[PDB]
Amino acid sequence: KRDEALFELIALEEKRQREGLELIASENFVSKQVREAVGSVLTNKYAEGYPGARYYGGCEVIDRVESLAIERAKALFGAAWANVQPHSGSQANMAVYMALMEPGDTLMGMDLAAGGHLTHGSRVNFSGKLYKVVSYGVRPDTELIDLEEVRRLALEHRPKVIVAGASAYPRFWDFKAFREIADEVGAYLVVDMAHFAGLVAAGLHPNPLPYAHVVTSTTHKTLRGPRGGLILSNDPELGKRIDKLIFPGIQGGPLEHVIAGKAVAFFEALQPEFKEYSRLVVENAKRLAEELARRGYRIVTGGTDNHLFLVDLRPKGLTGKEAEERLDAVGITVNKNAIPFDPKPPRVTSGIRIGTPAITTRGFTPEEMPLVAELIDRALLEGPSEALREEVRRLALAHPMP
Amino acid sequence: KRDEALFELIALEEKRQREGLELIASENFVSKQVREAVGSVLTNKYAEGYPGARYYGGCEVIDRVESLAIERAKALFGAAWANVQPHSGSQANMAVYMALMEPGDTLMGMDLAAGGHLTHGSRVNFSGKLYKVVSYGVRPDTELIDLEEVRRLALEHRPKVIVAGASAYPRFWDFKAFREIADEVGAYLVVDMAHFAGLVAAGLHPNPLPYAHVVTSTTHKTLRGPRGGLILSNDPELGKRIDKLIFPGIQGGPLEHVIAGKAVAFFEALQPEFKEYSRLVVENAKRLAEELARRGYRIVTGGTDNHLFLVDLRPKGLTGKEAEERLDAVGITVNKNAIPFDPKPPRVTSGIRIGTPAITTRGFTPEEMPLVAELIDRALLEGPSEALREEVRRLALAHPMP
Repeated sequence: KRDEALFELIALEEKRQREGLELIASENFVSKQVREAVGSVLTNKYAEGYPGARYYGGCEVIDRVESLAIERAKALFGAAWANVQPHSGSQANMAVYMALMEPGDTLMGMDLAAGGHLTHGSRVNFSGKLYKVVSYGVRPDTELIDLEEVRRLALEHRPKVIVAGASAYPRFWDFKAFREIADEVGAYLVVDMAHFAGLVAAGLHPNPLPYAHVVTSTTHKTLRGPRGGLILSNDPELGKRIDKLIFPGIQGGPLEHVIAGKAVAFFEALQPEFKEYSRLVVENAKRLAEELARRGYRIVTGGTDNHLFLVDLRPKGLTGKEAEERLDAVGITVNKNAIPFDPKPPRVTSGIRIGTPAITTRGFTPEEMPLVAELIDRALLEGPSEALREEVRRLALAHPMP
Repeated sequence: KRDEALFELIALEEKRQREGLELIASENFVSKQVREAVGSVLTNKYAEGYPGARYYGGCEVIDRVESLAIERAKALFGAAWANVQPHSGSQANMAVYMALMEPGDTLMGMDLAAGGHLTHGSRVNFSGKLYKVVSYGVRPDTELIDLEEVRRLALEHRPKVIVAGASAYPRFWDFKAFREIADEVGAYLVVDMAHFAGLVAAGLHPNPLPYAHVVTSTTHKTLRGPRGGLILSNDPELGKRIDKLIFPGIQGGPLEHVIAGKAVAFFEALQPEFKEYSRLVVENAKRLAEELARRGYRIVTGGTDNHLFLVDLRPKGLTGKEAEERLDAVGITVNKNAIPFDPKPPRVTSGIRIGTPAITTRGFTPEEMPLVAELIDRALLEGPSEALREEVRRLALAHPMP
């Protein structure tokens, strides 16, 4: 019997995605072929271990699939080693941490409020429970990272691992300087590029590979691949260590169907069209931030060098939570986001984060940004209304989905 | 541009799957509809949090999907709470351990050599790295667990958590006795039913729900669902604590397309036809074990109560490694497995584990087991040959895949 109830819900989700403007910076739309690989029969095989060295037999074909994913990732980012088995960006980070540190060791990451990710030291996350955390933020004036403050904290606290990368920082990172700092205290530099991995692949963001000891990322988000994790490094000896922490350390059987999707995504990212897409992502972001600033909205750091930006809603008397609900009401999805030195708690926040990867995949162009800016503005000042919901629907329906 | 190279491999794996006999106990073949859900657009949504309390907007449909998987899991297993977000059986176990213990605490699990799983205390796994481990096994004379030995160890070591369940144990578990031992020393009882979850759902195996504090499982294996984890309990208060460990504790965004596939798998398991399939799984295992015994092999414990059984190859002078290779050469996949107090090292062993869930899904019935038993015996005694490989291929092809 077909589970009609379940598939009807899936059909409702396809409609919502099609009829709305997804502006959540960590979302994107995967291609049909990525979905074909993920929904393949590769899910029927337990391939514990690594190519050429599996626990069980019958993996001759799976080994070639995983290997291709491995080699493509290396070629894409210019790495000497890769591990494509992490179930998620969180499991990727978990494995690296456990391979380089012992519980109790000091880990240094970006403050969640300043833009860091949950896995960079939050007390409610495994990162802050097992390790002693030290956090760096941004300057109160420019809202940019101050490398001398980072250096100071590093010399004072002497972390075993320093993490660069974030989920809500709109500017470029100086990986060379971060490595220098790490070298001064004998720490490992781990760069979590999950957010900007796609921009690095396209050459539109500084590559961390030559400076970091280890690099982690998701395969989804700007890279536009299936939901999952990835780990890279220019040091294969360190790589062997980390392979052990993924398996048998923290995971069991890998999701080979997903890994086949990663191979496909790396294949797509290697095509000239991917660079053109990424360029538009950035152009769309800058232009959208600009159109919103022209309307009286304050953009954190004043702009962006990447795919996302943060809007400070304090001047407009709106909490991030309220903005998110009003926009969601008309088919515009974002997520409330704490801003640097946010007076309000994390459950409320004072701002919202916006990203363009998703709508750029749907063919939105910089010339359309003024229209998107208008709808967002109206939704925040005038609140939700049927006519506004319709205007959003028509705009979205005019752009196809992959 | 289609990734031809990758898709050519997928087609080769499908062929491999069609033309062989899969006897690895942890394997199965998912339905087309399970794959359709896993390959859906639900992968595009970021949905950190739980239904009604998410960290992003636009989750209204996703919440219905996840609630549906949760409610069907509760109805299927007779539970008060469920968490459907674990990426795998391993992350399900990790979340529970971290919710109940602090690093340094003592965990009691089944010795790997006796049938336990890597996550039940292995030194190379997070379980044996974060916690102190005490293991229990089987008796050399009964080849079964000794509840008196378990109790003695529990009183002597006072573990904070005792895990029941294993990956290669062919007999029923006395969950009541385990809970008594756990209460006597003040420990939590965790039952990992990953291997036999399908049988529990079909009511052919004692249900651990009323006796354990928490139950973990995989959604694949006997349950025949997509690869992923699951957590259940009769205690909602304990559940709430565990929900926090899954997120923001150890995971980030959930794989909602996989959760949809889980909901589908639960729907399939709630149908009477699933009880018939499971009944056949057990009859096939019992019958196959008898046919092999009749041909000169000894069955550990003398038989089986579930979907798997261990073959003692000593009567024929073979090691599990040799048997593994000879069988793999004619298209029959099994895995070596140590027998109780094996006279051979762990990388060699004197036995193999065999499971029928996969071939049963392919339509094999008890009357055909004698034939399967003959092919296995010929392969082990005559060794690989083209004529035998062809006979396996044809038999396999005569039994379609879902």
